Amino acid sequence: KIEAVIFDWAGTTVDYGCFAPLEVFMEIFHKRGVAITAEEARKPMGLLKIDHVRALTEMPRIASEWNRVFRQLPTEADIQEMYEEFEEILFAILPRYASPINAVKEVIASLRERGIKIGSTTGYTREMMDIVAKEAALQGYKPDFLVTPDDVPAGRPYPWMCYKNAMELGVYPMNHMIKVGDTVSDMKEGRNAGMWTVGVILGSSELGLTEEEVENMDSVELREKIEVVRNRFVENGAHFTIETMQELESVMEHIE
Amino acid sequence: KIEAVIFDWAGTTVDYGCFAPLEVFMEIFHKRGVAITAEEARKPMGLLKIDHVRALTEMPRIASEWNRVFRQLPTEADIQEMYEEFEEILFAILPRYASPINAVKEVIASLRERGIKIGSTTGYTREMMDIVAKEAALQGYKPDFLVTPDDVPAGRPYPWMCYKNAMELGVYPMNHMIKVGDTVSDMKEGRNAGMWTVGVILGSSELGLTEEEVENMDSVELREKIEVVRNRFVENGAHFTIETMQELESVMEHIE
Ligand SMILES: [Mg+2]
Ligand SMILES: [Mg+2]
Repeated sequence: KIEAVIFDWAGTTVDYGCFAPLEVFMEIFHKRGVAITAEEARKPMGLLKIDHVRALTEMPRIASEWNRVFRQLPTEADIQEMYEEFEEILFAILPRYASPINAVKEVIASLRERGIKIGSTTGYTREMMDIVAKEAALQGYKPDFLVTPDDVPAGRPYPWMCYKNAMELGVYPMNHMIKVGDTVSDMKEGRNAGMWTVGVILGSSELGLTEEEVENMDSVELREKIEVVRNRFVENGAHFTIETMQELESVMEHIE
Repeated sequence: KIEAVIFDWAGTTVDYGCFAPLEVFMEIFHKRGVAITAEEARKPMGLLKIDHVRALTEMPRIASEWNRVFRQLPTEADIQEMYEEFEEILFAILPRYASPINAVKEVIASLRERGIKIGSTTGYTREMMDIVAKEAALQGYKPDFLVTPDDVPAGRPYPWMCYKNAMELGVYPMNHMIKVGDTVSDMKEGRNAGMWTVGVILGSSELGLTEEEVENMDSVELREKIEVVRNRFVENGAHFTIETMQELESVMEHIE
């Protein structure tokens, strides 16, 4: 079994902690006087950027807090406007948060050795990826194929992007594919796609941590946190959790 | 739970017995003083209309009468000339075979009442499906979505055409979908698609009869004749087999 692996981008292979979009989601909302936590603004991470914005205006607190200031819930105009602001800020600093996360490369290197194809589903737009891919390639990492919510009719909770990878790589049986990701969104996407869903933790968005505070964080603590991210993935569709790409192969191994 | 049903065209919903092509081939060869029969025409089943002429070209008996005529043996030219003097003849007589099979119209309505999105895949090229379809619609039959080998890379044996219906009808698990067909290769497409596969028999193709050797074929013979088709099916990978489109809902029911 297993003829192909499909990787999330920002959080699984590139951008540790998935930080590019973070402050921005918070920024646009703060200019309106709403203010949300780095937590909420990271719940629906995985979705098509605009959907991600739309989801933020829909959470009760946010959606309520909003009403308390404008005396009415958020309009398309608003969100549509908020996205336009997001679109240019994120677009400007997007080049930085783009270097591959410490580990992957060797793993892909290994995976391609046993003749395994590498696909790639993502939350960024086509216009965005153009960027993230060039530099990500320049730093070594060029999956065999890339899909975006533009290529298909719908965002990410749907398998749609995955199908296009399978169609492109040329692997028939949906259950001959591993889906590695770092968010709740991916879990579903993998399960809905009918694939083996693996979910990395350290570097993920879930855990949501950099380094000078993971590699410089108190044992228990961190272990206690990994343990919180691990459950979320499992209790959200996920057949296996991992603490990093090094442990991936072994999972494939066990899928026998 | 069964959410969608991908129906095949010729043999399943239109052209009872699938005779559209059978006549064209017998026709193109007739011209070139090379008489071929209904079985030794049917015999090289499925394949790409082009590579079919190719097959028929290698039928010992055909390659022998051919050489008796032109004193050579078919060439890359002849094949082309043939697959070309094929399409035009098809386009010209194809509407006579886009008449919905007695049964199917009345059944689609019933799935429709249950909220089951209707899809379909095929072998006929877009150039042809457009014709066949247009007539079919004009006669009360029109699936929610259509797909031709052209809509995707590789042809039929692969799951690509189902992955695209699913994507368009909007149904998640491939296994919340039933694929109904009238051929061996039709079963493969479903299994590979990873969806419950069903085979319809009296609509021929694998059977090869018409209403005058079915509607009037002797009992002990028709049956002895049916069982063989039912077996070829079960062998090539179908989960179920129904003598008619009617049972289809009893099966969807059994599957639940
Ligand atoms: Mg991520
Ligand atoms: Mg057929």
